[PDB]
Amino acid sequence: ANRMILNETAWFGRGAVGALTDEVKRRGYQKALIVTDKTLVQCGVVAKVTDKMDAAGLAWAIYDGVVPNPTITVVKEGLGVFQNSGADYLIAIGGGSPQDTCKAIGIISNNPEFADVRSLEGLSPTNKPSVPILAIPTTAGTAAEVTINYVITDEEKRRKFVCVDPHDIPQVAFIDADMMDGMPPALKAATGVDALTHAIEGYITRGAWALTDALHIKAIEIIAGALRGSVAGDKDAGEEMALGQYVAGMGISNVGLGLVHGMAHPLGAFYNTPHGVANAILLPHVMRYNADFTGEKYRDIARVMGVKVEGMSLEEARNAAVEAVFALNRDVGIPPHLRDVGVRKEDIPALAQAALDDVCTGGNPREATLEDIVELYHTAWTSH
Amino acid sequence: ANRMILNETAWFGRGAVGALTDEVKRRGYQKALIVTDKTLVQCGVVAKVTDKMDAAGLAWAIYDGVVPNPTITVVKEGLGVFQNSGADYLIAIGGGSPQDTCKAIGIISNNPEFADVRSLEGLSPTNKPSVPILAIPTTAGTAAEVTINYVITDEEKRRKFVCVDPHDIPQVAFIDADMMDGMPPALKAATGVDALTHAIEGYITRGAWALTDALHIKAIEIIAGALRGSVAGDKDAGEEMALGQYVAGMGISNVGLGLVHGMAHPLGAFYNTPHGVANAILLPHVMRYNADFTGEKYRDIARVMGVKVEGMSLEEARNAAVEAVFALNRDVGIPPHLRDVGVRKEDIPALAQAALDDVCTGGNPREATLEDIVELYHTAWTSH
Ligand SMILES: NC(=O)c1ccc[n+]([C@@H]2O[C@H](COP(=O)([O-])OP(=O)(O)OC[C@H]3O[C@@H](n4cnc5c(N)ncnc54)[C@H](O)[C@@H]3O)[C@@H](O)[C@H]2O)c1
Ligand SMILES: NC(=O)c1ccc[n+]([C@@H]2O[C@H](COP(=O)([O-])OP(=O)(O)OC[C@H]3O[C@@H](n4cnc5c(N)ncnc54)[C@H](O)[C@@H]3O)[C@@H](O)[C@H]2O)c1
Ligand SMILES: [Fe+3]
Ligand SMILES: [Fe+3]
Repeated sequence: ANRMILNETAWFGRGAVGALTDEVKRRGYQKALIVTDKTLVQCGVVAKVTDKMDAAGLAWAIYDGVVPNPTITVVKEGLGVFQNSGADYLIAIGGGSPQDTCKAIGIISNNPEFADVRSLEGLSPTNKPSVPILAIPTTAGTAAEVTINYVITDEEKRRKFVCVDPHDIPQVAFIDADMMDGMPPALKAATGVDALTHAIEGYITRGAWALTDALHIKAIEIIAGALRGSVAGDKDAGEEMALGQYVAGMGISNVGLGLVHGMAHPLGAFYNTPHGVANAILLPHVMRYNADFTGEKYRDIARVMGVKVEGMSLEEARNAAVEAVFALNRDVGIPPHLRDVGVRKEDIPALAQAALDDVCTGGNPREATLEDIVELYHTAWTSH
Repeated sequence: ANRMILNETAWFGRGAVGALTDEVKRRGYQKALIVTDKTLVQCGVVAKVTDKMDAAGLAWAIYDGVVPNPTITVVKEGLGVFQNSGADYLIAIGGGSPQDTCKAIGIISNNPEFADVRSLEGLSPTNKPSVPILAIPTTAGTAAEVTINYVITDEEKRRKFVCVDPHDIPQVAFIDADMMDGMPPALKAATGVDALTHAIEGYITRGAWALTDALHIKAIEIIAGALRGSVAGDKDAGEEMALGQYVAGMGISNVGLGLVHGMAHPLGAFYNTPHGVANAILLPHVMRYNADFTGEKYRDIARVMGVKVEGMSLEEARNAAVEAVFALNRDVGIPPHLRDVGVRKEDIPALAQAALDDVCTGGNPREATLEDIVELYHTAWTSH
């Protein structure tokens, strides 16, 4: 049988964060710790929520120390602020980095033996649910609000590790494009192709089944239809992206991903490469590698990305799907090569071993070898 | 903004009830009350679960007093059995009648001021979550495992009332076609068209939006593809129906239904008409009434029900969608007219007023008048 874990409650649309004060009152919570980053404070995104909490008389404290690719140090620091805050629940405001930090803090607070953080890797053997989390994404996005995963950087071991735990699922997600509009265009582009990567990898993952296929192919259609417009500042395209990125995540931890996420993680660990950019650059190269092991599915991807697939051979349809992703990447300004974002050719074998061992790689529809992954990093790296 | 309430956890596929004992152990529950009916006990469906609970050392008691269109008496009796059982959680085994009884018992147990049952009608202002519910459907089906609705019969007032409450959502749903295979063919047919009715009414309801549209049109495709095969005894078609009926419900408590459910409820109240049969007979007539208020949506319905819509006008595609439902109803043996199932012509004005006032009718895409509903009952009552 197949398990699906989802948010019990989610609010969607512009103004969805307007539901937060009523949700808090209905659940009887007394005081939030907001887990966020300095950019979202500076840009006034956090205040979109705290102004509503202030108006409703709801108490809050803030931890804004999160950094991209959040580290063991960031988790321990946030946990310290949580323990001293008197908060009884968490509000995660931000992209995957704050949402994942918030999950780690919530889990460790109710499972204090995991305070070393390393011990959470894999199927975390936690006995207690997380401190309740209300999740408010500000990128479009990682869908960290709806997965049971969170990804922490071990700086000493130079690796990103995935923690998988039904105990971390947020109680309520608020998916509000008003919270996302202020992303710089390059951040809309990269988080949007990360969303597309979740949807494509989820569509073709070894564990795929009927329900996740239906969700993923709809997410691909929405994201491919909306991302150019959203990057360009179209308000309705932004609302479409907010929905598409969420639907794209409804399979990440229910069925799995593949070698794109497997190869993106070591770039985050080695260089602090932004997750979205890493996935975007890799995606079409990994799609080419996987193409002949994905049945009819690239014909479906090409069709919903606007390709006229009528009369194409399966290989022509596969080539068209890959080309549609290369074209979208160019069209929203994704750097074309890993050399452009400071990846070092001499690191490729170490990156490839880290990718081969990444849990995401296990879902890949083509069984990857070390040599295959080395060649893929070279293909993605090269100016030629 | 649009709210989605879903099961936090759901297991899908033949053998999904095999997950139940581990879910109970992980949640630390001590003793179940199983809420079911005498038929499911007698035919050994309940033992499929209790044999597994016995093997795992999990305590249970049973209330099997549920009858179709469960009444205030059934709820009060089951509440009494629950209170005396020492159970700390509920397991609902059955179709909508046991699932809805279980929701009422769980809500009242934690919100004892609603012990009159009538007071639960509408948006129940309960302060506390239900006693935890694990939901196991045996029909395909009402999707009562995933909606926030439950429907109780007031025998004294001769009316069915709808209770809508986020607090009643089951913690875990187990969607297992092994639990459904014993439905007689006529029961597969009627519960299957009830599922189709959820999916069609949910697709065209006033509150419809992008996510529920995606779920409902996929549910229509699955159900229209599988129902004839499932009624004929095909095991794989039965598993398809188990998924389709669930997806059909993911939309409905989140966006609403329409006049088919509004007109079906008074038939259940007046005559004890089976819910699925009532919906099936009404569905194509109400679809014809609603057709010109549904934009392009009947072209989508006709297409996924196997109609070649290429080259049809929208009005031709609307007619084709209605005809596809008439054809399905004939093919799975739904009685063609309300007179066939003991509906009295002289009751039509009283039925019509009850339907006009039913909360489901408020979602109908065409604003219904008393006169319109009277005419629709007449159209459905005999051949013209
Ligand atoms: N299942 C999961 O939990 C899951 C899924 C995939 C990714 N991840 C993790 O998510 C992280 C990446 O998250 P991300 O891609 O959302 O980026 P991020 O959270 O790392 O943020 C990237 C940058 O964008 C800024 N930013 C975010 N929202 C903004 C806004 N609205 N306006 C202005 N600036 C804004 C941040 O301040 C930061 O500088 C990685 O660590 C990745 O491994 C986890
Ligand atoms: N909760 C909601 O959102 C919701 C939605 C729709 C319908 N409903 C309600 O659900 C009820 C109808 O439920 P239903 O249509 O599932 O039927 P049901 O639960 O009333 O059962 C009908 C008959 O089928 C039998 N049966 C059920 N499963 C069987 C199996 N596997 N093998 C053999 N016999 C089996 C029952 O014992 C009974 O005799 C109505 O009261 C309706 O109002 C509620
Ligand atoms: Fe990602
Ligand atoms: Fe129904």
